[PDB]
Amino acid sequence: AAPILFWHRRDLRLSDNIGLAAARAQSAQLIGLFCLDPQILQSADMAPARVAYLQGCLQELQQRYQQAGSRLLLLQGDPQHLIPQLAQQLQAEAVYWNQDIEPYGRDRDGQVAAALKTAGIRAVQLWDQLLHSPDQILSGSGNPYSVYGPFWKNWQAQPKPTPVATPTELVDLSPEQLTAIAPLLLSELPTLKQLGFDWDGGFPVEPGETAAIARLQEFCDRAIADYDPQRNFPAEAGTSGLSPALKFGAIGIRQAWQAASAAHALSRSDEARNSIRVWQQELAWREFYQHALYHFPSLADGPYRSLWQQFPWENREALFTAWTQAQTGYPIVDAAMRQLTETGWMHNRCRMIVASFLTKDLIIDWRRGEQFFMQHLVDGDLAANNGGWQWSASSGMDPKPLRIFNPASQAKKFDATATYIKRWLPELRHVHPKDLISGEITPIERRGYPAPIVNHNLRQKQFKALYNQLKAAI
Ligand SMILES: Cc1cc2nc3c(=O)[nH]c(=O)nc-3n(C[C@H](O)[C@H](O)[C@H](O)COP(=O)(O)OP(=O)(O)OC[C@H]3O[C@@H](n4cnc5c(N)ncnc54)[C@H](O)[C@@H]3O)c2cc1C
Repeated sequence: AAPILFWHRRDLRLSDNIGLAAARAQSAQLIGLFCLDPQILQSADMAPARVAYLQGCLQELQQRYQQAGSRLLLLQGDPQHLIPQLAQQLQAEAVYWNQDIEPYGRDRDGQVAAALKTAGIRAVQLWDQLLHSPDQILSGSGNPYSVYGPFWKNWQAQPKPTPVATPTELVDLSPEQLTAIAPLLLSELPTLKQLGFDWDGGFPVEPGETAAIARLQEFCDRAIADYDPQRNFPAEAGTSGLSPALKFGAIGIRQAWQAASAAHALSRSDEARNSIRVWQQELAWREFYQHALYHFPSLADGPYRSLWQQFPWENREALFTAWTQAQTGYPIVDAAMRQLTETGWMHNRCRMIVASFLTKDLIIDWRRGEQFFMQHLVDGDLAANNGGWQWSASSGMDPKPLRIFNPASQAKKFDATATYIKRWLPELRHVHPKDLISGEITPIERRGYPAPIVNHNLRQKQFKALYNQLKAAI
């Protein structure tokens, strides 16, 4: 026969899926597939929490396809070899999938497509994870943006796309077809343990399309109205917690935008309106960094701006280790690192703090931090993670004047009552917020909690000194 294969990667859902919808308009014999790629799964940068969330998403996706009328095929191996082989064995009319913005995915995709073209099989690659593709947002000179402001002004004025239809009444494969591909398939979805992973720390939102959609709806129904200023406080549960759903596509970007937009139209309060616009802004920042990675792939290599490619990083392994183990002695920093390692998620204000701390205070090549975050974030995303770490030094996009966060000031400003500190550092619940914020704790009252591993003021001067010496040397 002539079925169409849809290749899932970061769009683990049946609803509001550009590529899937386009494929369904071409054939009802729509068969989904997912390939466990060893280069990604065996990577030292793979987070256990991310594999757990992913596996949970795949489980639901299997059901969705089954309920739709067909199935989700599962494979394990090199994509450019297995996908074309599968398509050929199935004499596929075509293979569809949504475009990636990352170096690895785009290179791989080019290879799969070329392999398919050689086999004489059509490959269709459409944009789905962004409201606007990188090629849609360009300046008057037709160039990409490296500064947020102007990018936002353009992006904001562009007509927003709406959710596409969920495919239905699919036609499943026949025994003869199933026999032709048997050797390429896994008999069942491997469990987290079978893959060699273990995770018991939970998630910001339960895995799956259904849970993602429920969270989006619940958030936009209430919490979003207070997004600003509730977003600034780690102690408050003021954010959506949809990050992993967006990274793995458990939710469609158009559904997200439409939900927020409908909430803004329904709201009759200026403050709420503003809160919702602010949340929408976050989605814009998301596209700013994704577009940036797309347009400037070298960003993924580390410090982008020339000066920073030459920064004299101290790199004291011991300080890094202390940082990864939440033993820095800075309460606000340790409480954040603990939440990360224990739950695979961290409040953005906290990520900004620990990143600033690692880069500015500990003076460690921020790539070590970027890597550590990727090894633990359930939402670990190259574009966003790299953007965040380039940000800790203004070494990439949207650069700002040299600046160093003061842990105490941030803590006092965003966790004034030390509620968040106490929450993740229970062995310090007896200490007074006053001291947890200043980071100056008396030994006895400190119990086993380590003392600050560095003197902020001395580190601050050291960093500025190196910066200036280099700035001058250049
Ligand atoms: C050093 C550091 C590393 C980071 N690592 C990642 C990462 O690997 N993956 C990840 O998706 N985000 C990352 N962020 C951005 C950010 O902290 C999160 O997206 C956020 O914590 C997600 O929580 P939420 O879903 O409740 O966000 P909400 O506030 O509800 O925002 C909604 C959505 O907007 C997007 N978003 C929000 N903040 C930004 C931003 N600053 N940059 C890019 N997208 C944004 C996310 O997709 C998010 O789910 C990083 C930030 C820093 C400073």
